[PDB]
Amino acid sequence: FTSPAVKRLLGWKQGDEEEKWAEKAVDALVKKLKKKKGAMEELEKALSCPGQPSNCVTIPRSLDGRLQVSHRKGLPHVIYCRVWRWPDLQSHHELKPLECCEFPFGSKQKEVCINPYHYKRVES
Amino acid sequence: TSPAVKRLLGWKQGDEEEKWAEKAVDALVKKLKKKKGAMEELEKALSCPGQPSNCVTIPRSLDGRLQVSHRKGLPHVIYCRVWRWPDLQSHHELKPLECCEFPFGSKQKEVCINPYHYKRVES
DNA sequence: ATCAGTCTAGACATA
DNA sequence: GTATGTCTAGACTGA
Ligand SMILES: [Zn+2]
Ligand SMILES: [Zn+2]
Repeated sequence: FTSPAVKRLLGWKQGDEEEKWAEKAVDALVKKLKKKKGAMEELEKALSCPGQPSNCVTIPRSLDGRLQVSHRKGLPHVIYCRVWRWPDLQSHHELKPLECCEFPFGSKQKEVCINPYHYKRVES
Repeated sequence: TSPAVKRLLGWKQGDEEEKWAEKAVDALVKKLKKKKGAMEELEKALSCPGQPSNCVTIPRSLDGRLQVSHRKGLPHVIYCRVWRWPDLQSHHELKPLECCEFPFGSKQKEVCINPYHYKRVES
Protein backbone atom coordinates (compact mmCIF):
# COMPACT_ATOMS: atom_id res chain seq x y z
CA PHE A 1 0.00 0.00 0.00
CA THR A 2 1.04 3.47 -0.99
CA SER A 3 -0.10 7.02 -0.18
CA PRO A 4 -1.89 8.90 -3.03
CA ALA A 5 0.53 11.82 -2.83
CA VAL A 6 3.43 9.41 -2.96
CA LYS A 7 2.02 7.39 -5.87
CA ARG A 8 1.44 10.67 -7.69
CA LEU A 9 5.05 11.69 -7.14
CA LEU A 10 6.10 8.18 -8.12
CA GLY A 11 4.16 8.75 -11.29
CA TRP A 12 7.01 10.99 -12.39
CA LYS A 13 9.76 8.57 -11.35
CA GLN A 14 12.30 7.72 -13.98
CA GLY A 15 12.61 4.02 -14.67
CA ASP A 16 16.09 2.69 -15.19
CA GLU A 17 17.64 0.71 -18.04
CA GLU A 18 16.57 -2.54 -16.51
CA GLU A 19 12.96 -1.54 -15.97
CA LYS A 20 12.71 0.01 -19.43
CA TRP A 21 14.08 -3.23 -20.87
CA ALA A 22 11.64 -5.34 -18.90
CA GLU A 23 8.80 -3.34 -20.39
CA LYS A 24 10.13 -4.17 -23.82
CA ALA A 25 10.28 -7.82 -22.87
CA VAL A 26 6.66 -7.79 -21.75
CA ASP A 27 5.68 -5.99 -24.90
CA ALA A 28 7.43 -8.68 -26.89
CA LEU A 29 5.60 -11.41 -25.02
CA VAL A 30 2.20 -9.85 -25.43
CA LYS A 31 2.72 -9.64 -29.21
CA LYS A 32 3.09 -13.40 -29.14
CA LEU A 33 0.26 -14.12 -26.70
CA LYS A 34 -2.46 -12.07 -28.41
CA LYS A 35 -2.12 -14.60 -31.23
CA LYS A 36 -3.31 -17.46 -29.01
CA LYS A 37 -6.81 -17.53 -27.59
CA GLY A 38 -6.75 -17.89 -23.82
CA ALA A 39 -3.04 -17.14 -23.33
CA MET A 40 -3.33 -13.49 -22.24
CA GLU A 41 -6.26 -14.28 -19.97
CA GLU A 42 -4.46 -17.30 -18.57
CA LEU A 43 -1.24 -15.40 -17.84
CA GLU A 44 -3.25 -12.68 -16.17
CA LYS A 45 -5.03 -15.35 -14.13
CA ALA A 46 -1.70 -16.76 -12.97
CA LEU A 47 -0.30 -13.38 -12.01
CA SER A 48 -3.47 -12.22 -10.28
CA CYS A 49 -4.41 -15.39 -8.39
CA PRO A 50 -1.06 -16.97 -7.47
CA GLY A 51 -2.62 -19.39 -4.99
CA GLN A 52 -4.94 -20.89 -7.60
CA PRO A 53 -3.44 -23.39 -10.12
CA SER A 54 -3.08 -22.17 -13.74
CA ASN A 55 -2.24 -23.57 -17.16
CA CYS A 56 0.96 -23.48 -19.14
CA VAL A 57 1.48 -20.28 -21.14
CA THR A 58 4.02 -21.01 -23.83
CA ILE A 59 6.00 -19.36 -26.57
CA PRO A 60 8.04 -21.01 -29.33
CA ARG A 61 11.41 -22.35 -28.19
CA SER A 62 14.49 -21.29 -30.16
CA LEU A 63 17.26 -23.71 -31.18
CA ASP A 64 19.63 -22.52 -28.41
CA GLY A 65 16.81 -21.76 -25.97
CA ARG A 66 17.57 -18.03 -25.81
CA LEU A 67 15.24 -15.14 -26.50
CA GLN A 68 16.26 -11.78 -27.79
CA VAL A 69 14.56 -8.55 -26.83
CA SER A 70 16.05 -5.26 -27.92
CA HIS A 71 19.62 -6.54 -28.39
CA ARG A 72 19.71 -8.48 -25.11
CA LYS A 73 19.59 -12.30 -25.02
CA GLY A 74 18.32 -14.32 -22.08
CA LEU A 75 16.32 -17.46 -21.30
CA PRO A 76 12.54 -16.89 -21.47
CA HIS A 77 11.48 -18.46 -18.16
CA VAL A 78 14.31 -16.63 -16.41
CA ILE A 79 13.32 -13.38 -18.05
CA TYR A 80 9.67 -13.57 -17.11
CA CYS A 81 10.30 -14.96 -13.65
CA ARG A 82 12.50 -11.93 -12.93
CA VAL A 83 9.72 -9.67 -14.03
CA TRP A 84 6.90 -11.12 -12.02
CA ARG A 85 8.60 -12.87 -9.13
CA TRP A 86 12.33 -12.68 -8.37
CA PRO A 87 13.95 -9.50 -9.68
CA ASP A 88 17.30 -10.60 -8.27
CA LEU A 89 17.06 -14.01 -9.94
CA GLN A 90 20.55 -15.09 -11.00
CA SER A 91 20.24 -17.75 -13.71
CA HIS A 92 18.31 -20.81 -14.79
CA HIS A 93 20.37 -22.66 -12.16
CA GLU A 94 18.20 -21.02 -9.53
CA LEU A 95 15.03 -22.42 -11.11
CA LYS A 96 13.30 -25.77 -11.09
CA PRO A 97 10.00 -26.48 -12.93
CA LEU A 98 6.88 -27.61 -11.07
CA GLU A 99 5.38 -31.00 -11.81
CA CYS A 100 2.22 -29.27 -13.06
CA CYS A 101 4.18 -27.72 -15.90
CA GLU A 102 3.70 -29.56 -19.12
CA PHE A 103 6.29 -27.45 -21.12
CA PRO A 104 9.16 -26.55 -18.81
CA PHE A 105 12.36 -25.04 -20.23
CA GLY A 106 14.43 -28.16 -19.80
CA SER A 107 12.02 -30.38 -21.73
CA LYS A 108 13.32 -28.96 -24.96
CA GLN A 109 10.00 -29.17 -26.80
CA LYS A 110 8.58 -27.01 -29.58
CA GLU A 111 6.93 -24.82 -26.94
CA VAL A 112 8.42 -23.49 -23.71
CA CYS A 113 6.34 -22.36 -20.77
CA ILE A 114 6.82 -18.87 -19.40
CA ASN A 115 4.16 -19.01 -16.70
CA PRO A 116 6.28 -17.73 -13.79
CA TYR A 117 4.22 -19.76 -11.34
CA HIS A 118 5.09 -22.99 -13.10
CA TYR A 119 8.55 -22.59 -11.63
CA LYS A 120 10.09 -22.61 -8.18
CA ARG A 121 13.25 -20.90 -7.04
CA VAL A 122 16.22 -22.95 -5.74
CA GLU A 123 19.98 -22.83 -4.93
CA SER A 124 22.87 -24.62 -6.72
CA THR B 1 46.88 19.96 -50.94
CA SER B 2 49.11 21.27 -48.08
CA PRO B 3 50.94 19.32 -45.29
CA ALA B 4 49.79 21.71 -42.58
CA VAL B 5 46.26 21.43 -43.90
CA LYS B 6 46.30 17.64 -44.14
CA ARG B 7 47.66 17.57 -40.60
CA LEU B 8 44.80 19.75 -39.39
CA LEU B 9 42.41 17.60 -41.41
CA GLY B 10 43.83 14.65 -39.52
CA TRP B 11 41.84 15.86 -36.55
CA LYS B 12 38.66 16.46 -38.53
CA GLN B 13 35.52 14.83 -37.21
CA GLY B 14 33.85 12.47 -39.64
CA ASP B 15 30.08 12.62 -39.76
CA GLU B 16 27.49 9.86 -39.39
CA GLU B 17 27.61 9.13 -43.07
CA GLU B 18 31.36 8.78 -43.28
CA LYS B 19 31.55 6.73 -40.11
CA TRP B 20 28.89 4.45 -41.62
CA ALA B 21 30.76 4.15 -44.87
CA GLU B 22 33.80 3.03 -42.89
CA LYS B 23 31.67 0.29 -41.41
CA ALA B 24 30.39 -0.74 -44.83
CA VAL B 25 33.95 -1.05 -46.15
CA ASP B 26 34.93 -3.03 -43.11
CA ALA B 27 32.00 -5.33 -43.73
CA LEU B 28 33.05 -5.83 -47.35
CA VAL B 29 36.66 -6.53 -46.52
CA LYS B 30 35.60 -9.25 -44.08
CA LYS B 31 33.93 -10.94 -47.04
CA LEU B 32 36.71 -10.35 -49.59
CA LYS B 33 39.62 -11.63 -47.47
CA LYS B 34 37.94 -15.03 -47.78
CA LYS B 35 38.41 -15.07 -51.57
CA LYS B 36 41.85 -15.18 -53.11
CA GLY B 37 42.33 -12.35 -55.58
CA ALA B 38 39.29 -10.30 -54.55
CA MET B 39 41.03 -7.71 -52.34
CA GLU B 40 43.85 -7.30 -54.83
CA GLU B 41 41.39 -7.04 -57.71
CA LEU B 42 39.22 -4.43 -56.02
CA GLU B 43 42.35 -2.47 -55.21
CA LYS B 44 43.39 -2.77 -58.84
CA ALA B 45 40.06 -1.40 -59.98
CA LEU B 46 40.11 1.53 -57.59
CA SER B 47 43.74 2.43 -58.28
CA CYS B 48 43.84 2.02 -62.05
CA PRO B 49 40.35 3.12 -63.16
CA GLY B 50 41.40 3.35 -66.82
CA GLN B 51 42.51 -0.27 -66.98
CA PRO B 52 39.81 -3.01 -67.20
CA SER B 53 39.27 -5.15 -64.09
CA ASN B 54 37.41 -8.30 -63.06
CA CYS B 55 34.14 -8.73 -61.21
CA VAL B 56 34.42 -8.53 -57.43
CA THR B 57 31.37 -10.15 -55.95
CA ILE B 58 29.61 -10.82 -52.69
CA PRO B 59 26.67 -13.15 -52.01
CA ARG B 60 23.31 -11.76 -53.08
CA SER B 61 20.50 -11.71 -50.53
CA LEU B 62 16.93 -12.78 -51.32
CA ASP B 63 15.67 -9.18 -51.51
CA GLY B 64 18.97 -7.85 -52.86
CA ARG B 65 19.61 -5.58 -49.88
CA LEU B 66 22.63 -5.49 -47.62
CA GLN B 67 22.64 -4.48 -44.01
CA VAL B 68 25.50 -2.73 -42.33
CA SER B 69 25.10 -1.50 -38.76
CA HIS B 70 21.30 -1.26 -38.84
CA ARG B 71 21.15 0.44 -42.26
CA LYS B 72 19.88 -1.40 -45.35
CA GLY B 73 20.85 -0.55 -48.92
CA LEU B 74 21.77 -2.17 -52.23
CA PRO B 75 25.40 -3.31 -52.39
CA HIS B 76 26.41 -1.84 -55.75
CA VAL B 77 24.79 1.45 -54.78
CA ILE B 78 26.54 1.44 -51.46
CA TYR B 79 30.01 0.84 -52.84
CA CYS B 80 29.50 3.12 -55.82
CA ARG B 81 28.70 5.96 -53.39
CA VAL B 82 31.86 5.22 -51.51
CA TRP B 83 34.30 5.13 -54.36
CA ARG B 84 32.62 7.17 -57.13
CA TRP B 85 29.41 9.14 -56.69
CA PRO B 86 28.83 10.21 -53.08
CA ASP B 87 25.63 11.94 -54.19
CA LEU B 88 24.30 8.85 -55.95
CA GLN B 89 20.52 8.69 -55.50
CA SER B 90 19.41 5.11 -56.12
CA HIS B 91 19.89 2.06 -58.28
CA HIS B 92 17.82 3.95 -60.87
CA GLU B 93 20.86 6.12 -61.49
CA LEU B 94 23.00 3.07 -62.30
CA LYS B 95 23.43 0.81 -65.30
CA PRO B 96 25.87 -2.11 -65.47
CA LEU B 97 28.67 -2.28 -68.02
CA GLU B 98 28.72 -5.08 -70.56
CA CYS B 99 32.00 -6.32 -69.10
CA CYS B 100 30.23 -7.14 -65.83
CA GLU B 101 29.26 -10.79 -65.50
CA PHE B 102 27.45 -10.41 -62.10
CA PRO B 103 25.60 -7.11 -62.21
CA PHE B 104 22.94 -6.33 -59.58
CA GLY B 105 19.98 -6.82 -61.91
CA SER B 106 21.03 -10.31 -62.99
CA LYS B 107 19.74 -11.71 -59.70
CA GLN B 108 22.38 -14.43 -59.43
CA LYS B 109 23.96 -16.05 -56.38
CA GLU B 110 26.75 -13.47 -56.54
CA VAL B 111 26.46 -9.72 -57.10
CA CYS B 112 29.31 -7.58 -58.30
CA ILE B 113 30.35 -4.59 -56.26
CA ASN B 114 33.24 -3.48 -58.47
CA PRO B 115 32.27 0.23 -58.76
CA TYR B 116 33.91 0.43 -62.17
CA HIS B 117 31.62 -2.27 -63.49
CA TYR B 118 28.88 0.32 -63.40
CA LYS B 119 28.07 3.58 -65.17
CA ARG B 120 26.01 6.46 -63.87
CA VAL B 121 22.81 7.50 -65.66
CA GLU B 122 19.59 9.55 -65.34
CA SER B 123 16.14 8.30 -64.36
C1' DA C 1 2.47 -1.88 -55.01
C1' DT C 2 7.62 -0.86 -54.50
C1' DC C 3 9.95 1.25 -50.96
C1' DA C 4 11.75 1.73 -46.21
C1' DG C 5 12.18 0.60 -41.85
C1' DT C 6 12.08 -2.52 -37.31
C1' DC C 7 13.06 -6.84 -34.89
C1' DT C 8 15.29 -11.06 -33.81
C1' DA C 9 16.92 -16.40 -34.52
C1' DG C 10 20.42 -18.19 -36.24
C1' DA C 11 25.25 -17.84 -37.26
C1' DC C 12 29.20 -16.68 -35.65
C1' DA C 13 32.91 -14.93 -32.70
C1' DT C 14 35.24 -13.69 -28.37
C1' DA C 15 35.44 -15.50 -24.45
C1' DG D 1 29.21 -28.04 -23.11
C1' DT D 2 29.03 -22.91 -21.49
C1' DA D 3 28.32 -18.71 -22.07
C1' DT D 4 27.98 -14.45 -23.58
C1' DG D 5 27.82 -10.95 -26.74
C1' DT D 6 27.68 -9.15 -31.82
C1' DC D 7 25.78 -8.86 -36.67
C1' DT D 8 22.66 -9.26 -40.10
C1' DA D 9 19.15 -11.98 -43.66
C1' DG D 10 15.04 -12.94 -43.43
C1' DA D 11 10.51 -12.24 -41.70
C1' DC D 12 7.47 -8.84 -41.05
C1' DT D 13 5.07 -4.11 -41.11
C1' DG D 14 3.51 -0.19 -42.59
C1' DA D 15 3.84 3.91 -46.78
ZN1 LIG E 1 3.79 -24.61 -17.64
ZN1 LIG F 1 31.34 -7.07 -62.36
